[PDB]
Order: sequence, then structure tokens, then C-alpha cells
Amino acid sequence: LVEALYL
Amino acid sequence: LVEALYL
Amino acid sequence: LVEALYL
Amino acid sequence: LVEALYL
Repeated sequence: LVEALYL
Repeated sequence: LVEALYL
Repeated sequence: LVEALYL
Repeated sequence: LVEALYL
């Protein structure tokens, strides 16, 4: 499981 | 499972 | 901005 | 900004 946010 | 957001 | 995962 | 994971 991966939850990833890139900004 | 992957939830990914790129901006 | 919200990134949310519920399981 | 919120990144949230619930399991």
C-alpha cells in the first residue's frame, strides 16, 4: 500500500 | 494498492 | 487540497 | 493541505 502526493 | 497525486 | 484513503 | 490514510 502506497499513498503518495507530489507537488 | 496505490493512491497517487502529482501536480 | 486533500488526498484521502479509507479502508 | 491534508494527506490522510485510515485503515
